[PDB]
Amino acid sequence: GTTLINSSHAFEYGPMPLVQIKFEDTNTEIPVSTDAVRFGRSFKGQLNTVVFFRIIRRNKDPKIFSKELWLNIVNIILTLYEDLILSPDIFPDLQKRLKLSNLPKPSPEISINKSKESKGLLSTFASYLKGDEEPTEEEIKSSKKAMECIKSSNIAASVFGNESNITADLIKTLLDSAKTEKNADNSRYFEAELLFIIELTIALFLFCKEEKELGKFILQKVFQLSHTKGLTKRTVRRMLTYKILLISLCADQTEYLSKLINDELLKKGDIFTQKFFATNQGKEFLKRLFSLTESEFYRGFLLGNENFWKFLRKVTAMKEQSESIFEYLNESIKTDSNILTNENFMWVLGLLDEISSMGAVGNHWEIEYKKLTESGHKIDKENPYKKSIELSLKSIQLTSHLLEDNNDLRKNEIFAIIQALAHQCINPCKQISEFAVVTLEQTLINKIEIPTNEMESVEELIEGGLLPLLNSSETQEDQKILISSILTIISNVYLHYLKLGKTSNETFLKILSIFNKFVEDSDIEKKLQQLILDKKSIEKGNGS
Repeated sequence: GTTLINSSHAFEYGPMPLVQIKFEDTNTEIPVSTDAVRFGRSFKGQLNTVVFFRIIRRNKDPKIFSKELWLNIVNIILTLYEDLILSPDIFPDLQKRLKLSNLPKPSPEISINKSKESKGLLSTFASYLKGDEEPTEEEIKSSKKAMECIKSSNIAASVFGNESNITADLIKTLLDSAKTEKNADNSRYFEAELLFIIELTIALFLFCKEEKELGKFILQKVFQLSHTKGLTKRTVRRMLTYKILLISLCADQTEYLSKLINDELLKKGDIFTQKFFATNQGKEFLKRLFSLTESEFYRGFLLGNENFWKFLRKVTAMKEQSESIFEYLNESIKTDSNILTNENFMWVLGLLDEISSMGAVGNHWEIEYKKLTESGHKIDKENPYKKSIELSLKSIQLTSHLLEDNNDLRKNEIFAIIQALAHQCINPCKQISEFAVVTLEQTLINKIEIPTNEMESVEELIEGGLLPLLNSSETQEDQKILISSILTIISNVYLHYLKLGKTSNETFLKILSIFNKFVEDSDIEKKLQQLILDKKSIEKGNGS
């Protein structure tokens, strides 16, 4: 009897299509629809609605409800939604907890703006103007009364703001009432209603988290509704945020997360574009994913996936997000230090190398830097990529520290760390290169154990470190600085580890062989003679 929900049961079939008038006096919008006008001309319907929602509000029994009653409540709520009466923003707290903002309002049909609020009668006739059908001001009066009656009712608090009506039946019927077809009749509120239903059902699930089966069902429904076609981009974005939230709330849904990562994040494209991950919302999405890296259940899968790390490499190439990725990585390494599993090393080291390779923009600034310094002039705003340069330095420091706190390496990761430090040592940036050589020297002299069963021969250390780098010196003029740094590090490491006694003169023999490989140009030869004098000095010193 609420004259809003009905069933399929004059000479013109015209159902009076929906039109909206927004006026100009203040900011007040009035929808005019067939359901709206029928509600405006039915006092009995107004009484029925107010009493029905009062009864729903007071009813302190979840079990005494029926399935048909739940369906009727949902249908009334949805009908008020589609008539532009019920405010779509039902749960502002959930939107603020995430970083979404003001669910897409169900758009009206063909709309007419009424600048003047007054009566009609003999006016605006025989002088062009007009033309639209438009409400006859009685429909306008009725629609105003309809909005007033609905606001006098407290639908939002009556149904959801009860804390006892929110049981599995409500979420189930809300999901089952969703629409999966874009009919021409309901084209104006398809995506909006999808988002509204998803958000409201997720909020109601938040109110009752200790229902595992309901969680699985709601996740399945959300995924099925998301994989549909003909959805605008913003709908896909919001549903992505909702999907990651639901995955976080549940306990063991590894397959769904795999589907999310692979299908949505890696393959979509042109949707998860550059700007999407910098909109205050992509940051929330990424923070949710990284927090999901720390959980009782979603740990082992998120470690050994290689598609998670492929996506991490994709998002760490983005200029703005690099600092956030580095902060997450650094916190994970410092706090528990268990993110580095037995097989995770190459991926995380790749992420570190990517965040340390900002020497591109470093030398981009350095171009004009050297252009103005080679002249007798002055530059004040220095290192426009100062954030990027400091990030690269912190990444190299993170690698240096990463060579520690494990103590059970396989020497493959040792070679990898040394190679990564060298590869950054090739970098154009002067500060980056200097930090790389300094930290590589420090790590080599006081961070790798010499007489360990893992690696008990410094020859292999040198030959998996500097030797592989110098074997690829085919960069023409760029080889001179790289070789000078390589040999300088070699000499320093050789001296430092000789000063601590030790044995295996094959170390000396191999270093001599490397020097012979670079014996040309005689500058390396004089360096060899100098370190030979240093060798004699160390001989005397260790003797006495």
